[PDB]
Amino acid sequence: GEFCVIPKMDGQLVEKLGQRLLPWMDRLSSEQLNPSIYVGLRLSSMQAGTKENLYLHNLKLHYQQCLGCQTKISGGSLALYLLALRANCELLGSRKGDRMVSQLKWFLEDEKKAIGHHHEGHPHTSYYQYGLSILALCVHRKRVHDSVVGKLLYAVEHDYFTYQGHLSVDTEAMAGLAFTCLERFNFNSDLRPRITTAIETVREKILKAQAPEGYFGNIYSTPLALQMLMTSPGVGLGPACLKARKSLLLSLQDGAFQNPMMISQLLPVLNHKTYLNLISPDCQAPRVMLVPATEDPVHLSEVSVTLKVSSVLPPYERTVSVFAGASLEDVLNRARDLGEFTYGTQASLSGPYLTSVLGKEAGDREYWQLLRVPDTPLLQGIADYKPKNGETIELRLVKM
Ligand code: B12
Ligand SMILES: [Cl-]
Ligand SMILES: [Cl-]
Ligand SMILES: [Cl-]
Ligand SMILES: [Cl-]
Ligand code: NA
Repeated sequence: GEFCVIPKMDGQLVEKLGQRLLPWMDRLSSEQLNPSIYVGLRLSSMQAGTKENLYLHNLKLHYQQCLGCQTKISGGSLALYLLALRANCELLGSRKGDRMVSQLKWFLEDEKKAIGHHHEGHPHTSYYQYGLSILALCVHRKRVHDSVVGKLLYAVEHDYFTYQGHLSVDTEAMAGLAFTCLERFNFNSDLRPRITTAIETVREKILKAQAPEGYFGNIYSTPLALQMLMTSPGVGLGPACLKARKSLLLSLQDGAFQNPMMISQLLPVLNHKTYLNLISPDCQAPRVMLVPATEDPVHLSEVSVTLKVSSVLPPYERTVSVFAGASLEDVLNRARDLGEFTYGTQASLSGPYLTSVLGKEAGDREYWQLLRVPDTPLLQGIADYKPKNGETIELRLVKM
């Protein structure tokens, strides 16, 4: 009863999850490649055959060219690439110095300097990318200076991620995964007392974030939370993870996990694997070939949705009709079709990220928050959220 397991998952719901990723395997441009998709598939019970090798080949070309390149690569994006390499049993820099290892180490040094000596500053990216980058170096058997690790320990020790925009456990779980890797290598040994305590702290916070329905924080934090719990057994994990199983099953029946990044975080845990398996991974794992799904019928049913923006002058409010199952992005496009509404996005590994509305671009340390009136942050982005009839969705420019 001490191991976190997810037994008896519906086989078809899982198959459909993998089928949703399969067509993304053909989206090979620098503008759409996502190393997390490759990782998630390799750690899953499913495979895409030779499409995987072509995906990895294109990942290598993209991340090597952007050391030609069109968009700059964040530290955490490089870290996910390092995870993809481990998923193919490849190791960087075991015999010579490696540019990518150095680039990622310097990203962390830059973020450490941004945080500052009194933890009075903030990362230029996020503590999520900070922890992800420590983890990715660690699975390649690369250590970082104690001073880098100390900043993440301090944030866990002082409940730092609560202030930040998101209030769930994704960042804490990622930090725990990083710490778990450090512990297994006995890296940063002077910090070992802090590291081992922080692992317990993170596990305890995850368990306390469990809702009666069974998810940890929210349904989309639940994959990384489950990874952290799956790294090691403990009292109560069996029952806690069985509750999470029920939450995941119901969410899948309700249409959750259509987003590729989210699918890629869920697939490993459904196969009882985590990013810690990338220290010593099976590259001969048993995995069933995916086949394309058949398209669902077209619909003429409609939903009425009100779009509201109070962060601009004059404010904006318009009720539009879109087809049922249309996305929030479709609602924005309909509003733009009908009048002077405008919006802008930028690409991310999670899909389109909203960056400007009605001519107002988010500044540094600002973002456009998506809310269901009154004041309930959405759990999905514009391309994936499917508004319900009679809802009002607000776009609000907030401070990070
Ligand atoms: C950091 C972060 C943020 C930061 C990003 C800014 C920063 N300083 O980096 C802030 C707080 C601003 C943020 C905002 C949002 N986020 Co957020 N975020 C994360 C987090 C913790 C890590 C992402 C990351 O760095 N990944 C690694 C890097 C390498 O990947 P990347 O794609 O290059 O990272 C970028 C994108 O993640 C993007 N971004 C962040 N969140 C989201 C969400 C969506 C749907 C999209 C398209 C983009 C996006 O910002 C990152 C930096 O540029 C994840 C947790 C997770 N489990 O993945 C949640 C997560 C991705 N976010 C989520 C959500 C829902 C949102 C919001 C829609 C919340 C809201 N209601 O407004 C908004 C985005 C709205 C918009 N403007 O498009 C969900 C998405 C779930 C899903 N079904 O896809 C996650 C999984 C958290 C959760 N468990 O609920 N987020
Ligand atoms: Cl089973
Ligand atoms: Cl309309
Ligand atoms: Cl209008
Ligand atoms: Cl705009
Ligand atoms: Na218009």
